This record gives sequence, structure tokens and C-alpha cells, in this order.
Amino acid sequence: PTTENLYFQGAKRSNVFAVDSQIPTLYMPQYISLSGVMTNDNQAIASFEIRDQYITALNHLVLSLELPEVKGMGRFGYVPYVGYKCINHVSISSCNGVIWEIEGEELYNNCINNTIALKHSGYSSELNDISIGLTPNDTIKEPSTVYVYIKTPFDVEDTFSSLKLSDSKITVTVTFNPVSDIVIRDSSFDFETFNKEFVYVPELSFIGYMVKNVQIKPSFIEKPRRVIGQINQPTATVTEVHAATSLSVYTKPYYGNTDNKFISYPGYSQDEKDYIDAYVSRLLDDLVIVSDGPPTGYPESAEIVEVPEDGIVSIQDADVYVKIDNVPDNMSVYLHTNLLMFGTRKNSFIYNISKKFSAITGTYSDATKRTIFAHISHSINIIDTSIPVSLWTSQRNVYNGDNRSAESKAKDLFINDPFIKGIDFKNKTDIISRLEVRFGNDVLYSENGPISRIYNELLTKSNNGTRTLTFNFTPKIFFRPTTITANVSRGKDKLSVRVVYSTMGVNHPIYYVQKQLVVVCNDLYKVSYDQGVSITKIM
Amino acid sequence: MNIKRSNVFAVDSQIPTLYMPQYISLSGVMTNDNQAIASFEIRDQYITALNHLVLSLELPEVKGMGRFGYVPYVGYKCINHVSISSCNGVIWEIEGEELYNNCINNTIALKHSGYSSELNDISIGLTPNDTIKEPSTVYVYIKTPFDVEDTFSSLKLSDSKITVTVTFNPVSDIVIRDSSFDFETFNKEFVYVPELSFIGYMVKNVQIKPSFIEKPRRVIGQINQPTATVTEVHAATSLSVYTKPYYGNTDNKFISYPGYSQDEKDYIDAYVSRLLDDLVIVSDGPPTGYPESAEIVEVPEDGIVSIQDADVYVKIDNVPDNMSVYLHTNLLMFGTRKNSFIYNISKKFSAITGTYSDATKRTIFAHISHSINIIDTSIPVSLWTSQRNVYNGDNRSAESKAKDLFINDPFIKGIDFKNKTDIISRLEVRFGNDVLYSENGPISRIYNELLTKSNNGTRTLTFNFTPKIFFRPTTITANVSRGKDKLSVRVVYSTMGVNHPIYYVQKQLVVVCNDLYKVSYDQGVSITKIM
Amino acid sequence: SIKRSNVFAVDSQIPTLYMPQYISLSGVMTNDNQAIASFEIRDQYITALNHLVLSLELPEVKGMGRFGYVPYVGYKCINHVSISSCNGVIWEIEGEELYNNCINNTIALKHSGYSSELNDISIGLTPNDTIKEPSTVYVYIKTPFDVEDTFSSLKLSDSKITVTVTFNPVSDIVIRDSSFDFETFNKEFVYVPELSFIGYMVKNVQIKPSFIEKPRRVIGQINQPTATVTEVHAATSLSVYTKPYYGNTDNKFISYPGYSQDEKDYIDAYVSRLLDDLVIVSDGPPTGYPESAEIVEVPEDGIVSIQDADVYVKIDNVPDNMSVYLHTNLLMFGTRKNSFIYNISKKFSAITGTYSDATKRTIFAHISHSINIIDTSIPVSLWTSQRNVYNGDNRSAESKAKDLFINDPFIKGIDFKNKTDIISRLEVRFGNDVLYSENGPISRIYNELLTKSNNGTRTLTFNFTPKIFFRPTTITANVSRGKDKLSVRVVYSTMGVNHPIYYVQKQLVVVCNDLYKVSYDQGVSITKIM
Ligand SMILES: CO[C@H]1/C=C/O[C@@]2(C)Oc3c(C)c(O)c4c(O)c(cc(O)c4c3[C@H]2O)NC(=O)/C(C)=C\C=C\[C@H](C)[C@H](O)[C@@H](C)[C@@H](O)[C@@H](C)[C@H](OC(C)=O)[C@@H]1C
Repeated sequence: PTTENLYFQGAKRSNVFAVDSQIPTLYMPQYISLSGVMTNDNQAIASFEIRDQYITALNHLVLSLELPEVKGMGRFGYVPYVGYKCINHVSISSCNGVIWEIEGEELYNNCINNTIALKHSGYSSELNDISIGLTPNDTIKEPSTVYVYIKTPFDVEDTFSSLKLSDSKITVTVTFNPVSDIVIRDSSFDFETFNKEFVYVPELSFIGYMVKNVQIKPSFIEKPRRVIGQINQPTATVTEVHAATSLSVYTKPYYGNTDNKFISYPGYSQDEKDYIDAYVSRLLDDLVIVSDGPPTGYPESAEIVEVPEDGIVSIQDADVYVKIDNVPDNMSVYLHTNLLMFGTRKNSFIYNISKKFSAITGTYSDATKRTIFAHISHSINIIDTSIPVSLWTSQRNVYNGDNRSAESKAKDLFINDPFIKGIDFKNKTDIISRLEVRFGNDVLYSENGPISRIYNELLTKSNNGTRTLTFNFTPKIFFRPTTITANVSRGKDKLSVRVVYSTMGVNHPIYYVQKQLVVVCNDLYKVSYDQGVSITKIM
Repeated sequence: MNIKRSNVFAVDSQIPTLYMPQYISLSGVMTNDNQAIASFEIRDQYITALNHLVLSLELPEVKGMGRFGYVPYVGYKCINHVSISSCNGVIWEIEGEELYNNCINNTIALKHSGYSSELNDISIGLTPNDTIKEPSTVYVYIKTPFDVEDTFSSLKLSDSKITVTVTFNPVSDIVIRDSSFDFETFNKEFVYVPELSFIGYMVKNVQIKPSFIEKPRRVIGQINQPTATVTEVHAATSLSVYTKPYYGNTDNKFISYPGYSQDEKDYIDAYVSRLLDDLVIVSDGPPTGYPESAEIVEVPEDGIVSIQDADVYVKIDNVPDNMSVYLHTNLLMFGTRKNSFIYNISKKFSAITGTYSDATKRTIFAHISHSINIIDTSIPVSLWTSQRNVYNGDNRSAESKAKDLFINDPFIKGIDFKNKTDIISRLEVRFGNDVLYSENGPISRIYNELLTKSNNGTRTLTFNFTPKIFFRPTTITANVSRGKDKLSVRVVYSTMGVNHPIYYVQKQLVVVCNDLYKVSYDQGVSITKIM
Repeated sequence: SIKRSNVFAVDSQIPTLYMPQYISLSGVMTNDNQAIASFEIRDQYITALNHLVLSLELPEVKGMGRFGYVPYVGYKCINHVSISSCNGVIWEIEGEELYNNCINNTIALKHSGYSSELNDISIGLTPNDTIKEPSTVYVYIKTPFDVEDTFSSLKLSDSKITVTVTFNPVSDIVIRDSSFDFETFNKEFVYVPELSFIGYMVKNVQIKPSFIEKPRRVIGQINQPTATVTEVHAATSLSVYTKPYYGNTDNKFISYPGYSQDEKDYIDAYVSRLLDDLVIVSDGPPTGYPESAEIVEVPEDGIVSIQDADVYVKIDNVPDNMSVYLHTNLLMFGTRKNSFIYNISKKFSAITGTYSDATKRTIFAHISHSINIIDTSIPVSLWTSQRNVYNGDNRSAESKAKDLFINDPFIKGIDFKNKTDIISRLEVRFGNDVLYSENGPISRIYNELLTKSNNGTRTLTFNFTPKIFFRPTTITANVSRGKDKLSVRVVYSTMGVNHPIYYVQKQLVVVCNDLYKVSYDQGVSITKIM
């Protein structure tokens, strides 16, 4: 009935129950906020000068942005993580030059695993859903403040890693992307006026440290260097590589051959399913039509077929089951059999979006004169939602391409997000089949599968990683970083990247998305404090 | 395959202090303002050190009629105060809200405390013998400074009796219920059944050293007063400032509650759903059962009903020929003066679509286009029918009013259930007469959230960026001669107009200060304030 | 005046000179005819290694029938992993323990195969139709060498390291209906593995002795509430959990949610599978159901009474020539004719919907029910078992044909989510002495908090000392006093004989982590030439 209740029935040394509480350097932290100086030398540049006899060291840079009230007519929304997308380049410099600098996309890539930093930058239904303005005085977006955590190497080990000011003046320079990049809008929205009236209103905050009798020592800093290859060039080279801690490789789409218009956008909801659902919903109004006689308002190239008694409409080998309840006696159910279609020859394989549907059910509403769709069985993927509208009507297409109504075409959105990777909005599709990295003429690393991305994701505990070669497994700040080292005499002083892209059919519109290869190299530098703060490249 | 150096591929495996851990569970002693207090005495010649306190709570079976559910994270909400003391006095103590604030970034601890559809959805009892809630056990992780560096930070018992005292909040605070639920009986029959668990360490030849502890001190400002002061500040590691609503001027009743689903959208959807039954009515002639002050207008053929400048589009399918569609144009209305601004909830709707069901004699709503916000869902029912209001205010059916819920959660912040609305426009902190810190925007909250990796932080000034346990914490230090020995906080509140019911939600300013103490083990365990 | 430690600067220590490399190797396949992959690691430049990742090429699946992979397919493929040298095994693990060790690692679980593409149950309509496209999954083989990166890495002291992976039969990793030609799939399926690791080329490595925790598993007898781990001398931890045993069944279940794995998803998938047979809109009494079925016409008030249980059924747009019917005994179980009856139809209180004239189907709107996770976890075999006095399964032949074979090897408890805690009391003895006892799972709570996991097990941790840098703290044996074994005794929760889940057989699982010393033997040896 009862049981024995006894404790620990299984029982030069280092003390694990006590430690000597070390007295630290005497200091005082302070959250300091500064207004900048705006310049259009006509790209927007904000400059922040930090010069104080009491600020001995600093870290944890946060940039505030006052987003204005948006008024007028049309559809408008901000890209997710708007604050990060605003950033083109961040530079930290002293009297001796640049101490540390980064491209906007690399800063974003460095913070992509930090949920809190991403939320602060602007990720909400209020900002990211596509809002509509009905009158010229209607408020589309209310004023808002976003916060961008400018992650720097000075944050790694808090005070130990902090940037020390050796009686030197520090300047933080932020270069901004055009407002076109951070905004999703329809043609109805007056962007011309918005672009003229929009001003970047920034404020820089940092944690400053007032230190008594600071004992400065030399340190090491990893400075990222980005190299972008030519359009559709599967190579890129990083020259003068002497001491690198890591190398990252990824693809970016190039939409210069398009008007940057897309059929749909999910808004705040960013899952793969949300992108697909938003796209399906945009097509359904033109796909299944309840009309009195053949539907009007569609191009002559459109092939709208009346749905038979059994509900099955055949588009070649593809069968589409369409069944709508409460259809008026004077009306019939019609299926648009070629809503979007692409073909390079008149008798080639045809990519038809209408063939990607297998079952469509719903109920017609007499009160609203609309079909309310219940269940949709389809094979629409993330690539479909990522096809620019221009690619459906490119010269390579022998067909009209876009057989949608003028109403649907007017609802198309301009998406100019500067940090898109791969060939889709989610970077789901891996389009690199093979990766080869050369240090000089010698093959340093090669792979036929994304094992370097698997390791990057595993080691960094992230789900949005890249093909990365890490040379440094040594703890940061407390140790001098381990690096791949050059041999100038043998010609091993450069990193050459070569990729082999995955293949596709010529009759798929996404085949024509132009790609650029991006190579990121982290070079090791020495931080010295002789005559103010200065950095020296390790060679 | 394709200079003095520190070894990074090998280490000398140090032999640690000889010890044995044990998970120890203890029943307490219950005491009763008649507030429930549980006392747990820890003393054993073999328990040398302890940490990782976990309090278990046996939630009973809930039977009877009416609507009932538990607040999310029920276990944390149960806690009013936790005290850890020896023969020499309090070693460490915390207010229930501060413990919860300290664990808010720990998903596992929050889940263990009681966060499930079984506990947090509002269940209904149909008969006096019907089970509303099944019995359940919740676990509250009592985070203490002794957990930071595991064995290194652990509380050492120097042959002294350690007492863990847990003060409980009244059961009213942890429960969400309607008027039909017999709370009077539940409150009389409810007993807190706690059990304290901890990781005990039997240590052979322990070498105790002096240490430091940060003890939180809380100051609550006078109701609606935008100032609070913390006296005798000599060595503080941090200072936190936040606002709480005070519902003493109300019956603590709210129209809706989302249950287990806790997103901002879930709160809004639950509210919209509760209003829709009285908002759009399919009736044979003018609808009955509504107050005289109700302005229920028949929807015209174009579907548009105008409430001043606001147009509401109403379209219901399958409406019987003998019936018509009606719109309640003043479901909830507020104004301090007649022929002036009106806060009308019916005006917060732009489009309502649905289909009438002949089988259930109800409208099944399809799509709703509205501007209902989190503040609307956070308005107590009492503020709609208050004396300040020139209107009747609550023009809902008796059926809807009967579905209202009592919400007494003790850890609500700001003026809404999600703490979404920032009501602090300016914060000023003074150390003596000198301005230590001032801000407009909540940059101190942004830093708190970044540095503590939490999405629900507070306006916090951190003075200590030194690693804990291994170093003596960095503090803001007093100057008694210069009068710099107190922290004075002044806030400037942003306001929603006087014709907004939420203006009448009273505010409490909360100031939390972490004072540094020395921990010595000379004749028992004792703490000394650093001065 | 006071001596202060510098918190604004540090002396950047120069580390051991090394170079890392991601190395991938193909194995050697062997064939109880269980698949075994062997990977030999021997190099003059590879000094140390860690972070083992196994790749698996999943083939294209063609044909007819319903087919899907279990969530985290890659981990479920693994029966056993062994890392050995010329001196024997260095470290080894059972597949379930590897999975249990990685269950708190979201990234590793995602890489192993967790997607709608893999885990939703796909349907093949023609013998040439593609059910699943080819895919590659990655299994992170977590080892003690990963804890402190380079410091913890496996040092291969001029020896040949062999990584041996034993695979589970493909039946375990696949969910399929009767229509799916499993016989052919099983014959044609081949495990195609590749091992990757992070290798380190180290200049002048200074190897030191270390410690390793090796997991050991003991599975108790079917339905026995006891298990014993013998020869326990230095253990760092002990875990206790339960596994169901489905040997007495055909491993068939009514429903499966696919990729969506929440408790609600399992319940919703089950409710959806039953609704077509539960509420029927028919012209006269419904046909195609067994004679034992009691399908009652729904009255004007909408209330149908099944003993004390009232079911409210209201369907809109029902044709005038048709009526609404309720299957009052869809699934029923009882051991004695006049005793308790477990009836799934009684677990419903309200069903609303609208009949579709276009598709000749009822589209259900709102369902008020008390269906739980246990209901979704009942094998179909128990409803039609010999113990049952009733027919049991009164569903249509259409519904019965949609049943799925689920053979996942890592199921714990008595339900798919391991939600039901069937252990009322736990007692652990070290020899004759009670080492630990608990009623509620406070040891699971501590495991979940300390390891930051939401799917922990009742675990007793003896080591709170930092790993690698310190020799682990252990529970130590006393052979003379008989304290050299860990005996686990549980008190199982009591369930009703008229409840089908009562007949799900249970096995008690006990995991022990034994401490081992890792040494590097160097010496001169002579051999006579022969
Ligand atoms: C489990 O790891 C332990 C290994 C012990 O083994 C030993 C034998 O090997 C190391 C290794 C490989 C290191 O590089 C250490 C290092 O960086 C130190 C301090 C140590 O003690 C280190 C130790 C040894 O003691 N640095 C410093 O002197 C400076 C300039 C700053 C320190 C700041 C704070 C105090 C820490 O950051 C602290 C929050 C915590 O991280 C450590 C104290 C940690 O202890 C614990 C319990 O976590 C160590 C690293």
C-alpha cells in the first residue's frame, strides 16, 4: 500500500556549487537616440554622428522609421519586414575610414532567424495586408513606427565585443532603397505622387557605455563582402581572399524584363498555402462563370465552354468537375478552359492554368449575384503564384496568354521586394543542381545535393538557410577566428563559384525568369586602436 | 579529404564536486481577508542545495449548469506572491505578475501551467450533474535566480530551514464564467491543492562562497496617477515600467471571449460573432425582444442602410417571402452629450452577407467586412450602460446579455486583452532630481524585447550587461548626500477621446526595480542590501 | 584601488590549427534479410569528425490506391546506428532513441521529411499515375560528438571508423489502403543512403581521454507493468515510457490526418470519415449498410434519442421525395449483451448542414461532438473482434475500403499523439531500495523544462554537470549490497472492458544512459611472419 520515501538512494575537485564573483570594469550603460542628416546624393542617405567624451563603447544599433499616413484611392500594402527592405546599405566609419559595413540584403539574411527583430521591422496585418482606398481622402494606411535591429559583430558577446571609441568620432551612414521596393500597389494607386511626397524619417538608437579606466585590447572582426554575377551567368568570383571565415552562395530572380506585376499577393499571411489560396481566389471569378448565355467581356482567344449535365468538362486529357448549386433557370454554368496559357510553338506542349483544376464546387447567391465557392481540388503550386504577368504574354508565347477579364487584370499588383531569392516568393524551389567552389585553380568543395544548406540550417538552427561553407568552428570573440588562408605564389587568393542550374521545359513561363548568382564572403580584419579606431585586412 | 595554441579539439575532463541530484515533492500547509497561503518547509541533513522550483496544482472537476473556462496559463494566474525565506528572513521573493513576466518567453513553462482547449475554451453545462471541466493537473515553473547557472547558482542551505510560501489569488481571478454558472457555490467548494517540487542536491564537502542576488521590488501608482516613486534605490540592476487596467468601477463583465484561441483576430472574431445575431435579423415584421431605444431599420432593395455618414451593405440569401431583413443601427452606442459625437458599434460594419437556414431558423453569416478592433472587445459592458452615457447604450437582446462573461484575469496590461495599444506617449525617469532617462517612442521596450528574446516585453532600463553568477552585477549607484537615492517615474498618457467608452477604463502605473543584495552563509542563509 | 576583470576586452587566444570539410560517402548495402548500410572512414588528413547526416533517396511511387509517408520518414527508416573501430563499438543507438534525442530539434525533424508532399495521403487513379514524386530526405544522426563542436568531436587516432546503419522494413514508414499494391512496392523498394559528416584536418592534435554516455534500451513483456535494466554501474539518466503493441490487429485504422498533425487534425479527419455514413439524405430507408445497422429517420424536432444521448440533426435544402436519416450505431462495442455499450454515434450531439442538389451530397456546416484522440487511435480489428457481442463495424463498404494501414515504429502511449497518460504511478528501484517514486509525471515536466522540449518522457537525470568539460555525475552501483540494477514498476490506469482501447496491448520501455571512458590506446606490437 505505502512506499519508501528516501532521498539519494544511489550515492582534486572543481567547485560546481560556487564561483568567485569577479568584480567587473566599472561602467554605466545608456540608451541613446539620435536624429540624422538626410541627403539625396538622388538616393536617400541618413548620417548619424556619435562624438562624446563619456561614450566609451557602443553596440545594439536600432534604426527607427516613421511610416507616414497613406491617403487616396487604390490598393496599397507594405512588403513583410518593411524596415529591413528599406535598407540598401549600412556603413560604420571613423576618422581612419570604414570600421564595418553591410549590404541591406545581408543584414536581413543575418537577422532572418531572429523572430523578434523581424516583428519589430514591420510584420502585421495593419502594414502587410493589401488595403483599399475608396475616395481621394480615404486613409489606406495609418502612420506607424518600425524598428530595424542593425545586427553588428559588436553584439556577439555584449560588452566584450562592443565597439570602442578611442577619442574618435563614429559615423553611422544608412543608404535607403527607393520607396517602390517596399510597397505593393495596383495601377489605381497614385504612386507618382506617393513617390514625390514620401520621405524617409529615421532615428538611430544604440546602447552606449560610460566606462571608467577602459583597458582596450586589439580584436578581430568579420566583414561581409557580396559579389553578384551577371544575368543568367552561373559563375561569380571573389578576388583577394586571404583570410575568410565563411562563404555563402544563393540565387536571386531578375525581373527587369517584366513590368514587375503579379496576379495575386496574400498580404500578411505568408505561408506557401496562403500564396496558393490568394492566387486560386483571384482566378476563380473568371474560371467558373454563371451567365445568361455565353459570358461577355473576355478576349476572342478565350475558350469558355458550357458545363455539361454530368459536370465534367474535358480540356484535352484533363477533366474538370464543375458543380454550382442554386443556378437560376435562365442561367448556365461556364468554364474558362484557357484562363492563362503558354506555348512556344502552335503544336508544342501548352502550360494551361485551367488544366491545374480538377474539381470546383459552390453555390450561386441570388442576393449578391455571385458564386460562393465551397471546395476546390487543384494542383496550383508556389511557382504559379510567382510568375510575373509579363511572362504570360512574352514574345516566346504563340498564344495571347492572358485570357482574364479586364476587371481581374486591373487587380494585378506591382511587387518590387529587393530581397527575393530563387524563382518563387517562398524560395521553396531549389534550382541549383550542382555547386563547385574553387580556391585559385583547385577545387575546394563540390556538391550534387544541398548538403551545405542542410549543415547551414542545422548549425545555425534556421529554416531559411543558404549553401554555406563554414571555416570557423572556434568560439567567437574569445578566440582568433579560424580561416581559409591564401597562397599568393600558388595563385590561391580568390574564391570562384560555379553552379549548374536545374532544367525545365521551355513551355513553362517560369523558365524565362532571369537569375543572378550571389556570393557572400566573410573576410577577417584586425581591429586596432593606436590613433583612433582602424581596421586592417588579415593577409 | 581534398606560437602557443589553445587546444580546441580536447579538454581535461575536470572532476566535479561529488553530488547526487533528486526530484523532491512536498505537500504544504494551507492557511487563510481569508487569502489561501501554502507553506513548504525544506530541511534535510542530506539536501545541501536546491533549484528549479515547480508548483503543481490539482484543478477539480467542475459540475453544474452554465458557461465556464479557465484563463490561459491558469497556473501562473493562481499565484499572488512567492516567498523564499530562512531563519534570518526573506532570501528571495516575487509578485505573481513578475514571475509570469519572467516566464512569458518560455513556451514550455507556459504550456505546463495550463494552456489547452480542454482548460481555456468556455465549456457549457446543460444539467446540474453535467461535467463542465474534467479534473486536471497544472505545473508552474517558479523561475528563481538559482536556475541561471544550474548547480553554480543553486540555493545553498547552511543547515538552515528554508520556507517556500505561496500566496494564492482568489479563484475568481483564474475563472471566466457567465451568470448562469453557480460561482457562489464553486467559490465556497474550491480549494487550492498545491505540491512543491524542486531539484535537491546532496553535496559531499560543499565549498560555499559569497554570492549576489537581484530581488524584484514592485511599486503600484495611485489609480490614474501618471507618477510612481521607488525609494531607497542604492544598487539597482534594472527598472521596468508598464500600465495595468483597473476594472473596480465595473462588474468585470465583457460581451465576448475567444477561449483557447488567443490571437488579436480571435478576440475580434469572437466579438463580431456575438454581435451578428442581434445586428442582422430575419423577421416576420419588425423584430421583437429589443429595448425601446433600439433603432432596427428594414434593409432596402439596394442592400444599403445609412447610419449618418456610414453605409452598411446587408444581403441575406434564402429569406422567406413572409419575412424581411432588418439591421440594428445602434446595437451599442456611447455619448457624453446629446446631438454630439456618438461611438456606435453598428457603424463599425460595412458589409454583412449570409444565408438564412429554414431548418434551424437562423442566419448563417458568410463574409463580414468591418473595422472592429481589439479595444472594442476589451470594453467592459458596464461602460456602455454607465452614468456618463446619455444613451441606453446596450440595445442587445436579453439572450445576448445573458451570454456575457466575467473576466477577472490579474495579469492584463495596457487597456486591451492583448496589450496591443501603447498608451504611454512619453516616459521620464529621474534618479533624485536629475533626469536619468527620457523617451517618446517605446525604444526601451524594443531593447527589452531584443535582449530578452520576448515578443511581450516592457519599457525596461537595464544597468547590468555583465554575465550573471560569474561576475558581481553592474548597478546604478546612489549618492545619498546629493539626494540621488530614489527612482521617480513620470508618464504622459495618450488619450482616446472622452466619447470613447475605453477612456473610462482606469489605469495603474507599475514600476518594478531590481535591487542588488549580497548572499552570505555565516550562521544560516542571509541577504544584505548593497548600499 | 580594487582589482577588476576586463569586461570590455579579451585576449584573442590562438586556437589549434585546423580546416573543416563536408565529406559525403556512399555505402555498401547488405541483406531476416534486413537492409544494412556500412560506411568506412579512413584518411591521413581527417583527424576528427562530427555532425553525421544520412541522406535517403525516396523513389517515385506509381500505381493505384492511397499512399503516404509517416511524418519524419527519415528517422522512422532507422532501426539502429552503430559507430565502431577495430577495438569494437564506440557508440550505438536504437532508431527510436535517436528520434527521441532529436524530437526537440525542429530543423532536423523538417529535414527528415515533414511536408504535405510526403505526408499527405496521395491517391493513384490509374496503374501509371504518379502517387509520390522522387525526393531526398536528410537525417541528422545526433551523437555525443556534437555537444561542444570541435572539443567533443570523434578523434580517429589513425584508425578506421565504421558507421553501420540498419534499416526498418519499408512497411513501417508507409501509410496505405488495400488498393495500393504494397506486395510489389516492398519487392521493388531499395534504401539508397549516403553519409555526410564534418571532417577536421588538424595540425599537431593533442588528444586527451574523455567520457561518453551510451544509451541502452529494455522493452518489457506484453501488458507487464514491470521492466529491469541489469548491470547498472554508472548511469547519467533513466527514461520511462510506454509503447502500444498492435500484433493482435491487422494495423488498420479508419482515418489519418496526413501532414496536419495536431490533436484536432486527427479528430477532424476521423469525424469527416464518419459523417458520410452518420447522416444520410435518402429516398426511403438507406441501402448498402449491414442488417445490424439501426438507421433511424430524423423526426420533425430534429432530435434522435440513442438511450440517454440526444442527437440534434438539421439539414437544409432536403428534396421533398427524400428524408434525413441518422445511423444510431455506426461503431459499437460491448463484451456482455446487457452491460455498457461504447457507441460512436452517441459521441455526437449536433449535426447541421445543407444538401447539394448538384453533387447529391450533404455539405456539413457545424458538428458538436465529444470525439477524442483515443477514438482516432482505435484499430479497426478491435471493433470486429471476438470479444464483441455486437457486429461492431456498421459502416458502408465504401468507408471500410478507405481504411489505412499504419505501422509507424515510434508510436508511444495508447494514442497517435501520446496524449493519454496511462501511468498512474511510477516506482524506480536501485536494487531493493526505492530510488524514486511519483504519481503524476513531474519527471516528464522536469525533462520538458530542462531540455526545452514539448514531447518529453518521464526522465530521472543524475547529471547536472556541464558536459565535455567535466566528468559526468552518475548513480553508482554497490554489487555487494545488490544495488547494480534498475527495476521499474508502473501502475497502469484502469479502463472499461466495454471500451475498445482496453484491448490495445502495452509495452513498458526503459532507457538507461551508461557512462563509458573513451581512451586512445597507443603501443608497440610484434607479429611473427607466417
Ligand atoms: C561549459 O563551458 C565552460 C567551460 C569550462 O571549461 C574550461 C576548462 O574550458 C573553458 C573554455 C574552453 C573557455 O573558452 C572559457 C572561456 O570562454 C572563459 C572562461 C572559462 O571558464 C572558460 C573555460 C574553462 O573554465 N572566458 C573568460 O575568462 C572571459 C574573458 C569571459 C567570461 C565570461 C563569462 C563568465 C562566461 O561567458 C560564462 C557565462 C560561461 O559561458 C563560462 C564560465 C562557461 O561555464 C559555464 C558553466 O557555462 C565555460 C566556458
